[PDB]
Amino acid sequence: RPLLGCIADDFTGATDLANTLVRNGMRTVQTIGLPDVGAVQDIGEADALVVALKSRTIPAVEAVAQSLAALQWLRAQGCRQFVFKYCSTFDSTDAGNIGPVAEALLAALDSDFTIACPAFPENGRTIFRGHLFVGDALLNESGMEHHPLTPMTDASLVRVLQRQSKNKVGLLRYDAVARGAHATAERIAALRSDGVRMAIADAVSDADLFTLGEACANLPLITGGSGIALGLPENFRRAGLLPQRSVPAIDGPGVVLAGSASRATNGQVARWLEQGRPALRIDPLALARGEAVADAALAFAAGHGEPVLIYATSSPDEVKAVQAELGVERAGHLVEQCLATVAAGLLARGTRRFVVAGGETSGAVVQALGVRALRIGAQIAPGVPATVTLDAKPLALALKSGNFGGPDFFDEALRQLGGH
Ligand SMILES: Nc1ncnc2c1ncn2[C@@H]1O[C@H](COP(=O)(O)OP(=O)(O)O)[C@@H](O)[C@H]1O
Repeated sequence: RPLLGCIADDFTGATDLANTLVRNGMRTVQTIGLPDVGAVQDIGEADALVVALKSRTIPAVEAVAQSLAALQWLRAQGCRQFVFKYCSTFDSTDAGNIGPVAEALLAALDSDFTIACPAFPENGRTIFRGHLFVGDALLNESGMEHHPLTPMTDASLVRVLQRQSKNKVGLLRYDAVARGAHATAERIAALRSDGVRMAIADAVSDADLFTLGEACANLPLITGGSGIALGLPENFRRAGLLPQRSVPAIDGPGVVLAGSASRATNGQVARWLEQGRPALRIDPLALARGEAVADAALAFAAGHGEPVLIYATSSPDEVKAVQAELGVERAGHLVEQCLATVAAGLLARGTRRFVVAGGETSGAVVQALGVRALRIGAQIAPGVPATVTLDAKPLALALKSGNFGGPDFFDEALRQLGGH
């Protein structure tokens, strides 16, 4: 039976986590929400299950409800330990949802403690004295202070998490972690005795992540980004529970759908345009006026024999202007809906390869495509695997978290997903 059950707050994050688990020796299946029985095939044969939710920015009560339903489903499949997966940049607001979901999951597991560790050195995220760094910049000087939905203006994760948590948030500091697994486990026992119910965990290296994983072998719930999962397969191997343990190219029409406003995604769009590749920009203000923007994007894609880029990707100043006119949630949802409609339309027209930039964007698109589950293929860039659906004629998807990938990612992804 499956050993590890994971709940991810966005669809790109689900693939990121599953990639890390597969690469470290756990057969993993990603489900899009909860599958009907037995709509997903060789699922009781997985070592790990990753449930993808679109719950990062919905109301906290709904995020909790969806997360509790996923937890029960995972328990019923036989899972022994659980991971709550959120963004390595801690994407949230004072209203949630990292705090409300983690605390709800702890209560439902009857556990009095977990860690919260979004560190991801491979993608430049480290944590020191509870403060999150992106490269050598604090979170709030990294570009995340300009995220369209969850601007992060405070790098102190203890303070940030405490604001969205009812119970005591503490710190598992780098100097304990540096001393190895036994010392870390001892410090966790001390934090619990101190009344800490959730601790931000420092991690300045992949070595620290493996130390944390081993120290937390005995916790029902672990929370963080994909990095905190690095060492979990080794725990099960050591315990004698898991033995020591691809995907085909899919040819056909492709498309790139970009709803992230990140610097990385801006750079990826600019590169596409630099190379003279066909692209159409989505104006949120046209969507709000009810102009036929999705139809135009479909027509644009249909007239091209090569993949096109449909993008709303814009500068922070441009996003701010749109939001002042329409509202943050309304603008964000119009764009998501548009890209999702374009994806559904393209699916009907035979498109088989989809590269999607943005977490929420991927949630919208993949739900509109009707995907029930994904098989995890090879890593394209840190945090971003190629994936395929389980249909007789599969779809190939690359769901790129907004901050991930190099400048050339769109082309790299299209090529790894398959041929023309
Ligand atoms: N030009 C724009 N104006 C307003 N909102 C936008 C614009 N472009 C993108 N957005 C919205 O910003 C949000 C980006 O979130 P997401 O897709 O999760 O990206 P990321 O992975 O970078 O966090 C989406 O709701 C998207 O629709």
